[PDB]
Parts: sequence; C-alpha cells; structure tokens
Amino acid sequence: ADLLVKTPEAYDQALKKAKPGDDIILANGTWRDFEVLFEAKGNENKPITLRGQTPGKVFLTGQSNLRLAGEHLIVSGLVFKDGYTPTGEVIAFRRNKDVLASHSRVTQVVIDNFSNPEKFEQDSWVMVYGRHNRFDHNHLVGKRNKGVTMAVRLTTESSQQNHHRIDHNYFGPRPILGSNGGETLRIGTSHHSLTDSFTLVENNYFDRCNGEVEIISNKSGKNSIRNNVFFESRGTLTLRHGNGNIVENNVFFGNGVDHTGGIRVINRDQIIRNNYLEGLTGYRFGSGLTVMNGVPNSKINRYHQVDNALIENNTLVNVEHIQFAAGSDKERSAAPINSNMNNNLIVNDQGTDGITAFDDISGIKFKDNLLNQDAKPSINKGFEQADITMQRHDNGLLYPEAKTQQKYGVSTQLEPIGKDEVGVSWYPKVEPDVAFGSGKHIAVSPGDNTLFDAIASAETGDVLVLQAGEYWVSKILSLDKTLTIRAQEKGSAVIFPQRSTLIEINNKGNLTLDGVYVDATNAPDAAGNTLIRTTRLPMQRNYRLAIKNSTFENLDINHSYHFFDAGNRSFADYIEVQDSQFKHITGDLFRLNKETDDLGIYNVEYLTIENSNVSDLQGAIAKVYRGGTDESTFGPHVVMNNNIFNEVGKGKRNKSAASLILHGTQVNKMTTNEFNNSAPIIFELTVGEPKTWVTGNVFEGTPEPVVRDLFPLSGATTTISGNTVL
Amino acid sequence: ADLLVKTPEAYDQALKKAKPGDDIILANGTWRDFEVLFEAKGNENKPITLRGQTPGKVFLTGQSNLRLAGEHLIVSGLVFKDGYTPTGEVIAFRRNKDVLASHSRVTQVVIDNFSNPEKFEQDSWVMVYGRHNRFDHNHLVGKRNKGVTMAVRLTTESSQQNHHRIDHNYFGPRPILGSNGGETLRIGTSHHSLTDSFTLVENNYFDRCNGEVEIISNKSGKNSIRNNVFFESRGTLTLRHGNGNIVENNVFFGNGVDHTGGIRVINRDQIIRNNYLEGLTGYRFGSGLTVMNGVPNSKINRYHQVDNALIENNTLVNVEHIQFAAGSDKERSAAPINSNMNNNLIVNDQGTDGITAFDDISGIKFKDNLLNQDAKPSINKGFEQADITMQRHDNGLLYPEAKTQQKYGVSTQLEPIGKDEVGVSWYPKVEPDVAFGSGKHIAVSPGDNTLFDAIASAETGDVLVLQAGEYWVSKILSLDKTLTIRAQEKGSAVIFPQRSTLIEINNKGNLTLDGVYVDATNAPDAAGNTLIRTTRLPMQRNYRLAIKNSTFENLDINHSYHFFDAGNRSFADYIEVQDSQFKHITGDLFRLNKETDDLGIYNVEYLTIENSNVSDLQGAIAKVYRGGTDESTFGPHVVMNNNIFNEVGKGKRNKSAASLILHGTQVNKMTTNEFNNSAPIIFELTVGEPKTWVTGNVFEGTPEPVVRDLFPLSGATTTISGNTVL
Ligand SMILES: [Ca+2]
Ligand SMILES: [Ca+2]
Repeated sequence: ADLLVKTPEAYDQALKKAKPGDDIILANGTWRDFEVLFEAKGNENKPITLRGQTPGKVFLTGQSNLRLAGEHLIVSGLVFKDGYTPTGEVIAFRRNKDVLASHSRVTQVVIDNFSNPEKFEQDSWVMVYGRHNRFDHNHLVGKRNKGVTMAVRLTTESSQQNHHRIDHNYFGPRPILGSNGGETLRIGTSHHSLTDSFTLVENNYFDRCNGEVEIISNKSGKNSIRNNVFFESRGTLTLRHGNGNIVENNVFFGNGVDHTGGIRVINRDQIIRNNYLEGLTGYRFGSGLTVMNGVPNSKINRYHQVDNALIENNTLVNVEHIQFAAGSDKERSAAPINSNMNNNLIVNDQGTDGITAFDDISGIKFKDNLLNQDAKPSINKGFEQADITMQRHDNGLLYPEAKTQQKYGVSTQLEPIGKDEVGVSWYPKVEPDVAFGSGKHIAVSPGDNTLFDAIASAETGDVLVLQAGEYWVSKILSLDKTLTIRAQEKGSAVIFPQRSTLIEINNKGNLTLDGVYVDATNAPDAAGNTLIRTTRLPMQRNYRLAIKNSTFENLDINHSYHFFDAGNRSFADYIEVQDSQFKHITGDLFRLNKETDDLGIYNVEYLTIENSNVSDLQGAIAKVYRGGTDESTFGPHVVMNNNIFNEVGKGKRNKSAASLILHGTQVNKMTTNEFNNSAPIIFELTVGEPKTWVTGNVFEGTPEPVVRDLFPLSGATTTISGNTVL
Repeated sequence: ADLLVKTPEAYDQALKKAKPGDDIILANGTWRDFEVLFEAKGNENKPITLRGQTPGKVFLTGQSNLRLAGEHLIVSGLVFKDGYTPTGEVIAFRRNKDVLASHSRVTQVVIDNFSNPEKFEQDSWVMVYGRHNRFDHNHLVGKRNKGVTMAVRLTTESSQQNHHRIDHNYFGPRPILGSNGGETLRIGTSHHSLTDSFTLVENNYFDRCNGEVEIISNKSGKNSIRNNVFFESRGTLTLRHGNGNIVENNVFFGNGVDHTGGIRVINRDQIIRNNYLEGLTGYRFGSGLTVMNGVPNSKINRYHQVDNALIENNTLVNVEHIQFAAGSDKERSAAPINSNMNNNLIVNDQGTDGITAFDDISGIKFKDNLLNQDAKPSINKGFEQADITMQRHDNGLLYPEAKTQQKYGVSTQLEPIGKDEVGVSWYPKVEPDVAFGSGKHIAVSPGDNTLFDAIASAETGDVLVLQAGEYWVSKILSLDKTLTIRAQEKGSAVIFPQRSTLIEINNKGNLTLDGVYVDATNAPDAAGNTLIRTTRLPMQRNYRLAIKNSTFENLDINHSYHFFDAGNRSFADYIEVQDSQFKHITGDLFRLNKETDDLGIYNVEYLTIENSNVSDLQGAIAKVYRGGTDESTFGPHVVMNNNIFNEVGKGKRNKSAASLILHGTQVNKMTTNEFNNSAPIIFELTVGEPKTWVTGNVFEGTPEPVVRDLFPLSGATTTISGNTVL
C-alpha cells in the first residue's frame, strides 16, 4: 500500500505502520534539514520502499542525509542538493555500527554538489555496510571536499563477504582535491584489506573523476571490477591493498587529456584481463599500466610486493607509459615475482612501446605480446612486431584489421556502457565549469564604483570591457562568478585601488584580467595589503586565475604589499600569467605556501608565468609548498619561461631569501629567463621522483639555483644546465 | 517644523525641504542598510536636527552609517547595532575629503557592537573633521576589530585648530585587539602631529577600554585632556606625538586589575597636573606614570625626546610602576631634559616608591614630593618621607589626613564624573561578557547526540550536567554561546568523538569543561584531527576556554591529532588548564602560532597550565608566536606551574623539536614542573623587554631550556636558575 507523507513527523508515523510491500512516498517539494532514518524490515518477496512522489521533484536540502537499517529495503527517486550531511555520510547502509542494512537497494538517487562548505572537512557521500546490498542507477556529481565519494566498509565480519553490487551508476565529474583522499570508489580499508569482500563493481561510467591518482581504490580481497568505462578521468583503477581481485572488461578513454591513467597493480594474485586502454597520458603511479615495487615485510598500509599477477589480453593504444617496478627505491625494494604478461596488444604511434622498467623485471614472464612495427620494443623476449593497422568497430573500440592479430588484446564482443545508459533519465548530465567569455560583453565606463556595480550585475561567463579612463575602487571587488575584465584598449584603463584589497575571489569566482593597468599608489598606508586574493573564509570550491597583457605598479606604499595571497586551504586549478609587467612591490608576487602542516595539501595545480616582466619586487615571484610524503597527486606544476626578473627577492622581510622557492613541486620547468641582480631559485625536492628542468637561463648578479634534497637521493630527475652565470 | 519620516526616500524628501530650525525625525523601528548622508545648513540660533522619534527605539542595522556635512547640524537619539559600516567609518563629520561639517553636534547616539565580521578588516566608528564640532553624551561599546574607536582628523588646515569638544561620553568596554590599532580615542596622526588641534576631551568615562596600550593616543598639539575617569582600563593615556598638551584633573581607578596604566609622557612642553592615579599595575609603556626616552633627531612617527615636561600635584596610590627614561635602548637614547616633577604625592604599600630609572634622569628636577615612610625611596633630593594615613573623601579619592600634607598631590576639590552621569539614561550599561555558570543547570543523559541536542537548545551561561555513561558524538559540537560542560561525577561521563573535530568554538562561544573524560579512540582514522578548535572562518570576537579536572586520552588513531587548534586571526582572552590529564596524543597540545606575518598579531592573551599531567605527547605542549617589533600590547603570557610532563615533544613531525616553543611572548613563568624524557623549552625573545622566570623545575632526561635572542641585547630579563638537570 502507498503511504504519502508531507512532513518528517508524518514520515515517522508512516514508517511505524509500514508493512512488507508498502511504499512510503515523500511528497514532491523541498525537504530541508531532513535526516532520514529508514529502519524497517521488508520481505524477500515484499520489500519496504521509500521513494519520491515524482523522481526529480523531491529534494533533500540543507543538513539532510539518509540511513538504511534492517533488511529488504529500497530507496529511490530522491535528489540531494543545496546542502551537506551533518554526519559522516550522506547515504549510509546502517543506522550505526551495531545496526546495519542488508539485502537493501538504493537506486535512482542523485547527489549533486552536496559538498561540505570546507574542502578539508571530510565526509563521504555513500557508505555501504552489511551484506547483499545494491547501489545502482544513481547519479553522483561534484564532490569538492576530502573524503571518498563512495566506499564499502569492512569493519566487522557482518560487513565482510558482502557480495555487494555497484552497477550502472553515473560517477560524474569530481574536481581535483589537492591532496590525498579524493577517491571516487574505495572498497575496504588497509586495516581490513586481508578480508574477502566479494564486491561486484560493474557497468558504471566514471566521467572526469579527477579527485586524485586513485579513481577506484581497491583495498580488500576477491572483488570483481568489470565492464566499467573511465572517460577522461585524471587517475587510475588502483589495486591498492588486498589480494585475488579480477579487473576485467574495463574501458579507459583518455582522449589524450593530461594525467589520465591507468590500471595499477600491487599485491598478490591479481588478474588484469580483457581491458581496453586508449589515449592515456599519465606516468609513474598514474601510468596507463603500472606494476609497482613493494616493501619487504610491508606494513599493512604501505606496499605489498607484486606476486603472481596475470596480465593478459589487454589492448593498449597510444598509452604513453607502461611502467614496471614503478616506485622502486630504498624502501620499495621488492620487485615483482611469479607474474605473467601474455597475449596483450600495444599499438603506439609515438615511436616507442612506452615501456620503462625501474628495477629487475625478470619476475614477470612475457609471452605472445604483439607490438606494431614502428614502436621500438623496450623488451626483446615475449614481444613480436608486426604491421598493424587499427580500425574502430561499432562498439567504439579499436581492433587490428587482421583477424589473426585479434587473438592479441581485447575481445571483439566487448560492449562499453554508454554515458546515457547509466544514471537516471530524469536528471541531466551537465558541464561542471563555466567557460571564460561564454557569456555576453558588457561595456563599462569610468570612474567611481562603476566597476563594483558592473561586476555585481554581470552574469557568470560575462566579459566586462572597460573604456579608457580611470577606475577608482573604494569597495572590495568580490567575485563569486566567472568573469573576464578586459580593457577596450590595452593600458588605457587604469584601476586605482583605495582599499587593502582590490579583488577578492569567493566560491564560484574565477577571474581573467586582460590588458588592464593597476596603479596601487592610493591603497591604504598599511602593511600587509594584498592586491588580489581569495576570500579568507575556507573555500568550498577550486578557482581559476588568468592574467594577460596587464601591468601592475606601485604596490609599495608600505611593506608586505603582496600581489596575490592565497587563503588557507584554497586551491587554484591554475594560475596563468602571460605577457604582463609588475613593478615596485614590497610583498611577494604569489603566496602559494599556506599548507605548512605537511598533510600533502597544496594551493595550485598549474602555476604558469611566461613572457612577463617583474622589477623591484622585495619578495618572491612565487612561494609554493606541498609538504609531507604523499604520493597521491600530480601537482604543483611550476612552469616559467621567457621572463625577465630584475631586482627580485632581496627584501629583508623575505625569509626564504629566494626569488622563487619551490617545496614539493612535482614538475618544474624554468626556461629562457633572465634573473638579474636577484635572490636565487631554491628547490626543496620531496618524495615522488619530481622532474626539474632549468635550462637556457641567464643568472647575472644572481646566485646559481640552490637544490636542497630532502630525501637524498630518493630521488628526483633534476636537470640544471645550459645556463649563463654572470 | 517636525518632518516625521518612515523610509529613506521620505528622509531624502524631508532633507531637501528642511529649513533652519527644523527636525527630521526617523520613526521608531529598524532601519536596515541605511547610509545616512545628513547634509544641510542651519544657523547658529536655529540648527537643523536629525533625531530618532523615541531615543532607544530607532535602530540603524546592517550596512548602515552616518555622514554629517555643512554647518549647525544636530544628530541625536539613534542606536547603531546588528551591523557594521560598509565604508571606513560608522559616523563621519564629513561627506568626503572636500565637504566637511562644522559647528555640528552628535549627541545621545549609541553604537553597540557594530563591528566588522573580521577582526583585521580595519574601520573606525567616529571620525571628526572640520571645526567647532561636539561629540557628547554618546555610548560606544564593543568594537572588536582593528582601528581606533574614535579619532579626530587633521588632514587639512580646515580640520586643524578645531576646538572640537568631546565630553560626557560613555566609552564602554573594548576587548583586547591582539595587535596595535586598538585605541579608543586618537587625536591626529603622526603626519600632522606638529599642527595645533586645540581639541577638548573632558568629563568622559572610559570603562574597561582594553583595546591596546593606548586608551587615548594624543598625536597633535595644544590639546586638553581633562576631568576624565579611567576605570579598570587595560592601557594608558599616551601623549604619543605632538607638543604643548595639558593632561589635567583625570582619575584612574585600576583596582589592581592586570596591566592598568597610566599617563605616558613623550615629546615636548607637556603639562601633567592634578591627576589622581590609584591601583595601577602596569609597567614599561603601560606604567602608572611613564616618561619615555626618545630618539635623537627622530622620524616624525617614532619617539621625540621629552623636553620641558611639567608633572605636578598628582596623587599616586599603590601605583606599582613609575618609570623614567622608559624604553631606553640603542635607538631611544635621548633622556628627558628641561623637566620638573613637583608637589606629587606617592603612597605605596608594597615597600617601594615604585620608581625605576632606565637611564640618566638628571634632566628631571624634583622638588617637594612626598612619599610614605614605609616605602623605600629611589630618589633622595626632591623627595621627603613621612607618616601618612590616607582617608577617602566623599569624591571617592584618598587624601592625607594631616592638613600640612594636603599641599602634596591632587586638589581636594576634584569631582570625578560618575559612570551614570555619562552617556544616555535610556540605554543600559551592561556587562560585556556572559559569565560561566550564570544561567541554569541542565541534566543531560547518554548517549547518541544527546550532547549535540543539549548544546543546541541551551542558553548562554548555562551548565550542562552529564549523567554517568557514554556520550557518542557523531556531529561536530558547535559552540556559539557561553557554556559549561560538567560531569555529574568526575570520571563517569565518557565522551567518544566520532568526527575529526569534537568541539568547534564559533563567535560568542566560550567554553568550560569540568570533570569530563574524553576518549578519542573512535575518531576518524585520518591525520590532522583536532579535538577542540575555533572555527576556521575568521572570527569577529575573542573567546574564553577553561579546562578543569578533566581527562583527555587516545588522540592517537593517526598522526597529527591535535588537542586544540587556533584558527587564523583568532584570539583567546584566556586559555586556562587546571588539574587535568592528557595522554597519548600524536599532535600538538595547543597550537597558538598562526600569525606568522610578523605584524604583531597573536592568538592568546593568557595561556595557563597548572597542576596538570601530560604524558605521551608527540608534539609540543604549546607553540605560541607573536612576530615583529610591535610594542603596543601586553601578551602573550605563558604560565605553567606544578605540572608533570612525561615523554613530550620528541615526535618526528614536531619541527620545533621543543616541548614548548615561545616566540615574542612577553611574560613567561615556568615553575615547579617535572619535564621527564622530553624535548626542551625554547624561547625566541623579541622586542619589548620580556620577562622570563624558569625556576624550581626538574629536567630529567630533558635538555635544559634554550634561549635564542632575536635582539641581542636590548632588554629581556631572563631568570633561569634553581632547576635540577639529570
Ligand atoms: Ca588515495
Ligand atoms: Ca597604538
């Protein structure tokens, strides 16, 4: 029988009355601050259902969440949005640790940007306990904060050997977290990784799941991860802890996007068969295919030696890196043993087979692997070369034209699940970001509060075109949308800040400055001004900052006048500076070093400064810091080319005594710059074999770059040469 | 004519029609977001008035402010609360730089906790410009953020030689700012300090104005500060810059409150006569009476030599410090010259006249000063001692009994203005802090978010009484009120956090824990947990934290598990730990070191740990930091006595390698502690002549204290002796 309810108390009363076969129906509307405890006992033949009256019209908002407890329950047709769970989880298959749900199903529910307001206040969106549950045809998009999106817990035997089924879900875009802990799916935990979970993960679509290196983090035994599609996801399927898992029939469409992986093999008895991998650009732990070194006598949460891996009938097309014994170093000294790699197909048009061995690989026996003839084989025995031309079948996958070559690599009967065969038909799959300049153009004129008003009434994506003249700014310009501020004619729009901050970047703010001119002469006569900064409230969301063709002068009325000051726990997807000039600044240029608690957190993924000019800066061009020993991320990337830096970094308040100090940055490229009469470049290299190239620069009146290796010799690939010193 | 008005548009119409002698009347109610520009032109005999219908029933809230412009205006009967100014000032005697107000009056207006949301976003509450303006019978209380409460500006000749009158105002309690910039009243600035202001500050009441070392900051010429009362104010009347000022007929009741000053003499031609000073405990620049050294050939904003000071007929009763040549060092090398101190009366029951000379004082001539015979004199000529009994007249002031002695000190005819003769009768003068345990007692039972529920529904000042049993906490406990959490029976109420934070202290939160037991075994297995912390959003006001008779154990499920984590720009009025136990904690105990930009800002006024036990703490007991060279504040104070510390501070993630790392702390007292098998105490002493006492401790298996001096050797009184080192 159907039990329509319109209030939480009516819900309570319906739940008390509900019998096997009944449906409790949440009436269409917005249910705010509704902590749902669905605790009942259905029947194998007659489940008890909680569902929205009209899927897509029942919203659970504010501090709402859902707990299932009992057995034979079904929950469907709900949307969580405009809020965040006040507990540890949005959806949990338990009341608490002693009262679980089993034989229960959550299907056709949406969680859409239901994120905690602080990125590093951790929660999870779905937590599975108990046994024989199902989580299917759901739609999870936009988790911005630390904490896996979905996990299977194994904390007691009652939650082990679960045979849980996770299928046909849309795992929509998840942006970069900026530390470890951004997984989309975690099965188990290191503590319980030697127990058998038997979890089935099939026919899900992972669409730009970019939280961190692990898209899926398998951390238990004897799971089956099969028939999933990974589209442009900036990470990997990692067999992290736990043994005896099967990774099969999965499809990875990297499309050449940066840092796309990958199947990563660690531990024992793994089977990696019949997987299709295309256009994957990642390396090291984010490679298209990775077989790691382990630690002898590893602790339960470190790295266990690869032993009896089986890697067969996989197809790898334009996979840039296949890495064996990856992570090899003084700790991870146990190379792979008793393993086998057979009947795979590697087609690469980049001239190489993409293979790199980092240690002895004689414990992997290679047999009957096929390579295209133009790809220099890195390994002789076990690889044969042939004239291969690939053509795409109807199932969207590439196969050798020759039928005889189809005994290598992936089966022809694969049928990748599509983006529109997953999730719910009644909730759209949408683009996560607003593009710069995707809106309309608004003419703005001088000269008092005119910029404050134009920003406030513009719409996201708009472009403000400032006419020539003077823009006096008596009120902070707080940006909570995507906006471009463009001078109609470069250098003809002059912006005069009169407050301690000119521009503040809030949640949802992203900023492009193009051709503007800023004279900070009239800023308040106080130390510690900051021309541009994020909000100082911990942000919920990443931001983008682009600076082009612009000039910034006279940030020097008092000391410690910084150009850009990142808020604690803030994260820029990128900061890009092109063709811009900076002169007379007492503070730092970019302060990207706030996370000094060494938990692997950092402030910027890509810092790029090219073709620019900086003169008379007391502080550093950039201070960027990522501390600790985490190997779960790919950034910061710091790229600086073709700049001229004069009299930079020597102020008595610059404790770094550097023009540039880079701690824990993973990719460093400094090329064709001039460092004239300035403080040195200083590298503080950490774990994860960072890559540094400092070539073609002039250091006139500037000391040579300083390298401090905090992990001798752990160890980085550091190329510093081809530079003129004085 | 009366122009009663109910909306801003009606006000605008009424303003256009107002003629000399008219009253524009804001109707009773709440005017939110009202930026009042009161610009009109009365005559000397018929002013134009803006006033509330019923004083006490007209409120300006939100982003409201007031600007007077023109002449012969009066504004009265308004309350600013529940908001903050969107400009630089709440009330400004100008429209803008070029359009001032003269011959105008602001009287009987209240500003009640109208502070910016963020303490270090600077504003001011009252700015006076022009000439012949009056600010009387107003009521200003609770400004929390950086920026002087009220200042007279002298930016152009039009605002100089003003003869402004500031009288009969209630300058109510102002909490400690935690940096420079917390003045209650400023007359001028350094740039204009050589111009004459002629401002009259008389018959005002300063009730616990504790913003910083300067209650009044005189920064201009020929002003008169007379007949004011300073009640338990944590600061001083400073003649900061500027010459020829008269400080006269003022009364200081310190009542023995900590860091009560004081008249501070700097610069030339000052007259300090007939002031009464009682019970003042301050020292150095916050002394009861200070005559500073100056800087030879000083910059305009530094310190000008005391030249031709006249100090006579003042009474000083139990003033612990009278200091001559205060601040003498290598920079401040110019001792007072051409000065005279005559006919003062010093009565002190502590054994001494309280005088200290820090340099040559032959530039001060003394004659006919009287001191009680029991007080050992520091100076011979110009002083005599005698038998004195003080008796308190009806004016509240002490006078010698022997009529012959009444030629020393203050006149018997002084009439100190009373707290209830100042401000307005229709608005109450209140206590600023909710006292712990002033509400009701509330019984709480075990155990599933019962603590969460009891906190949400309690009222400020209440006491929660925890019955025996287990308190599981699956939601963060957010404290936005004053609250005590007491175990019914010490030790039978056990609190089990399940989130990475147990207690979050928000704006208006203040917390006492008494007899509680916290077992953090079940916290999330994640690094960087924090049992107690402020909100990480920048706070609006200070907080208090008291921990008594409590036990905290097993903060060790992962690394960097901190007991208490201060947010950026947060400030504790105090943190006090008594008779409590802390064991098995991987992080730091108290993280009070967030303000590393060296602007003089800090996180705690008083940190006190006594009679407590800390065992197996990987991090430091406390990291407290105050950076830079500011001398405008009194804290931090760090007091630790009679504790037992076993195995503290030797963790590999404690970069300080200290059990205690104290930088820029001004008062340090560690006595009768046991430090067993622990990392050392480390001092990093800064400017301001800090006082450090480390005596009577046992350092067994612990290095003896390390002293690093940043400014060798400009003061610092460091006594480390009588410790046992095994
Ligand atoms: Ca991970
Ligand atoms: Ca001051």
